[PDB]
Amino acid sequence: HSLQDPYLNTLRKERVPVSIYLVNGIKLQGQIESFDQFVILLKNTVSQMVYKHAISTVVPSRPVRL
Amino acid sequence: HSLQDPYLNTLRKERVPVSIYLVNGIKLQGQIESFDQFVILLKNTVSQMVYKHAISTVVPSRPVR
Amino acid sequence: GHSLQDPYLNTLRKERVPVSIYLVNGIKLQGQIESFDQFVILLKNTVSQMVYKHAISTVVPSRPVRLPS
Amino acid sequence: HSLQDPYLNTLRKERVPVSIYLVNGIKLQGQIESFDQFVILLKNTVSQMVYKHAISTVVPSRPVRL
Amino acid sequence: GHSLQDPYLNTLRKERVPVSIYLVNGIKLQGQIESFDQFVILLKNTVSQMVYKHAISTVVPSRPVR
Amino acid sequence: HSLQDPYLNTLRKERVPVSIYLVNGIKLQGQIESFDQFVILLKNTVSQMVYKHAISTVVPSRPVRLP
Ligand SMILES: Nc1ccn([C@@H]2O[C@H](COP(=O)(O)OP(=O)(O)OP(=O)(O)O)[C@@H](O)[C@H]2O)c(=O)n1
Ligand SMILES: Nc1ccn([C@@H]2O[C@H](COP(=O)(O)OP(=O)(O)OP(=O)(O)O)[C@@H](O)[C@H]2O)c(=O)n1
Ligand SMILES: Nc1ccn([C@@H]2O[C@H](COP(=O)(O)OP(=O)(O)OP(=O)(O)O)[C@@H](O)[C@H]2O)c(=O)n1
Ligand SMILES: Nc1ccn([C@@H]2O[C@H](COP(=O)(O)OP(=O)(O)OP(=O)(O)O)[C@@H](O)[C@H]2O)c(=O)n1
Ligand SMILES: Nc1ccn([C@@H]2O[C@H](COP(=O)(O)OP(=O)(O)OP(=O)(O)O)[C@@H](O)[C@H]2O)c(=O)n1
Ligand SMILES: Nc1ccn([C@@H]2O[C@H](COP(=O)(O)OP(=O)(O)OP(=O)(O)O)[C@@H](O)[C@H]2O)c(=O)n1
Ligand SMILES: Nc1ccn([C@@H]2O[C@H](COP(=O)(O)OP(=O)(O)O)[C@@H](O)[C@H]2O)c(=O)n1
Ligand SMILES: Nc1ccn([C@@H]2O[C@H](COP(=O)(O)O)[C@@H](O)[C@H]2O)c(=O)n1
Ligand SMILES: Nc1ccn([C@@H]2O[C@H](COP(=O)(O)O)[C@@H](O)[C@H]2O)c(=O)n1
Ligand SMILES: Nc1ccn([C@@H]2O[C@H](COP(=O)(O)O)[C@@H](O)[C@H]2O)c(=O)n1
Ligand SMILES: Nc1ccn([C@@H]2O[C@H](COP(=O)(O)O)[C@@H](O)[C@H]2O)c(=O)n1
Ligand SMILES: [Cl-]
Ligand SMILES: [Cl-]
Ligand SMILES: [Mg+2]
Ligand SMILES: [Mg+2]
Ligand SMILES: [Mg+2]
Ligand SMILES: [Mg+2]
Ligand SMILES: [Mg+2]
Ligand SMILES: [Mg+2]
Ligand SMILES: [Mg+2]
Ligand SMILES: [Mg+2]
Ligand code: NA
Ligand code: NA
Ligand code: NA
Repeated sequence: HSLQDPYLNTLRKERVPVSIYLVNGIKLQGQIESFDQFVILLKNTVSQMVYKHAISTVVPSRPVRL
Repeated sequence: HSLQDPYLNTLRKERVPVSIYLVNGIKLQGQIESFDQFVILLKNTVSQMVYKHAISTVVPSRPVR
Repeated sequence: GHSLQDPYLNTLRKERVPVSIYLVNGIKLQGQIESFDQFVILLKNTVSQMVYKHAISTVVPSRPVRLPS
Repeated sequence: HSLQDPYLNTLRKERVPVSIYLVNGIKLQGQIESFDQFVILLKNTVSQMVYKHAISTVVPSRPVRL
Repeated sequence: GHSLQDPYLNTLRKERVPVSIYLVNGIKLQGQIESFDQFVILLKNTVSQMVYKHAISTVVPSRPVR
Repeated sequence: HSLQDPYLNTLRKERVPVSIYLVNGIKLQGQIESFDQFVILLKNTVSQMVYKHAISTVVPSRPVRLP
């Protein structure tokens, strides 16, 4: 988790808009509200729970630093 | 489970209708009756048992805390 | 595991409740649960078969059944 | 594996013709030559090692008893 | 693991048997197995490629092996 | 981890251009900036975090030294 956790935490704390892409090709958009080992809480209209096992890639709207 | 459990449990307790989206694009709907480490029981006619490994997202029909 | 899944499958097993088992690729199987363990479900009817749980999305009983408490 | 292991072992010992369906819908056919925790070695003109993670169902050509 | 997979892959590696590796999405990769660990297989050719076992359905040797 | 980690570390230190194929057939291109047990940070027009569980293959643009 030495990369994933600080990365997700940075996006969370700075409230960076992100896109989360799913394995079926669906694009979800919002901000990382929180996360644990297995899931990410993505906010916009409501805060939906996204299982990491379904995610292919997380792409921030702007570059960020760790 | 610091987040998954309390979130699912809040949805369960408040009886909030949800959409559960499967990794193949299928959409399920109902209320969460119960859950464990590996499954979610989704009610609305007969209950159905949904394997977490097949779920992409759980989306509440209204915001919760 | 787990605390909900096993008694639910065992209830379908013991009561011979006919079920639909949907696979991750959209295939629907139908029969009765004859047996199961941690990783597989043995499904019987027209033909008997072993189903890996990793390929299953949902199990839907033909009628309501008692849920685990 | 209380059920999986004796079931695969019986198909093996009794040379039962089986059909193996993969998660992508491909059907493989033959007989179980051997297996371990993660893979099945399938035979019949073409020997191949199949990863259990890609298998949806194993369907024998006649019922087995355990 | 394990008791079948490892000697099977190791035999293919030592004997430099050309193999076909089918991915879960139906793509076929070809080459010779250069190396492997618990999670990946390195498939040697022009450039080698690192293949994640979780993406593999079957390994199919070009010739019967033992 | 004996093969995977030094292989990615080589790609990373040497900044080798790579293609990353996802299990759904999508091809990503760039360079490996960093990685851990579960994710790879892929640098292109902007960095993106890719879960290893969604990756099928990693193919360098030129031959590299193997572990
Ligand atoms: N996490 C998600 C969200 C949506 N979708 C796909 O996108 C479609 C539509 O999603 P959405 O934009 O949320 O509109 P819906 O009102 O859910 O459309 P419908 O319920 O009629 O399917 C769904 O059927 C589903 O196939 C998906 O696969 N995964
Ligand atoms: N401590 C952990 C555990 C897992 N994960 C992420 O969550 C995914 C695993 O989620 P899970 O739902 O538990 O896995 P499965 O869907 O069962 O995948 P598999 O069958 O390959 O085990 C991993 O790929 C990893 O990306 C993580 O970030 N940190
Ligand atoms: N958990 C589920 C539910 C259904 N489906 C897919 O959605 C299709 C139709 O949904 P549904 O009406 O719930 O099932 P069926 O009774 O088979 O549909 P129909 O009677 O319209 O053929 C099914 O064929 C199945 O491929 C799925 O993949 N996973
Ligand atoms: N566990 C299963 C069972 C079936 N199917 C798909 O369902 C299709 C047709 O089902 P069925 O007729 O039962 O199997 P077939 O192989 O088509 O039998 P046959 O061609 O001899 O009629 C198969 O091609 C297979 O891809 C699947 O993907 N997973
Ligand atoms: N384990 C397997 C076996 C086959 N297939 C798919 O089935 C297709 C056709 O099967 P096959 O006749 O074996 O095609 P080839 O791979 O081209 O076989 P060959 O060139 O040796 O004739 C393959 O291309 C592949 O997409 C697959 O997805 N996974
Ligand atoms: N490990 C791989 C390699 C290929 N593909 C699929 O196969 C398609 C094309 O095959 P190929 O021609 O070999 O890939 P290209 O992207 O066109 O690269 P190149 O032609 O230079 O090999 C890709 O779009 C990709 O969807 C895949 O999913 N997994
Ligand atoms: N004790 C267990 C272990 C796994 N399982 C189920 O089996 C799935 C994992 O099976 P598997 O080991 O075949 O997974 P893959 O990594 O092969 O996809 C989990 O997602 C659970 O649904 C279970 O129900 N109880
Ligand atoms: N601690 C856990 C264990 C499993 N799970 C769910 O159950 C599934 C178990 O699959 P594995 O056996 O491969 O771990 C995961 O894919 C995940 O959806 C979870 O969400 N939290
Ligand atoms: N202890 C175990 C773990 C996995 N398995 C099998 O191996 C596959 C699981 O692969 P995962 O390694 O990715 O855990 C499944 O087909 C499962 O039935 C097993 O048969 N015994
Ligand atoms: N010890 C291990 C662990 C995993 N594996 C293979 O790797 C798969 C899981 O890899 P992932 O961690 O990438 O999901 C298993 O299903 C199995 O095919 C193995 O062959 N030996
Ligand atoms: N030791 C480890 C642990 C995880 N992994 C990667 O992280 C992913 C974790 O998902 P799973 O737990 O579902 O296997 C694996 O699919 C694999 O690609 C790895 O490559 N080596
Ligand atoms: Cl019910
Ligand atoms: Cl191909
Ligand atoms: Mg599950
Ligand atoms: Mg699993
Ligand atoms: Mg897991
Ligand atoms: Mg696994
Ligand atoms: Mg796996
Ligand atoms: Mg694994
Ligand atoms: Mg690593
Ligand atoms: Mg995986
Ligand atoms: Na598992
Ligand atoms: Na009942
Ligand atoms: Na798929």
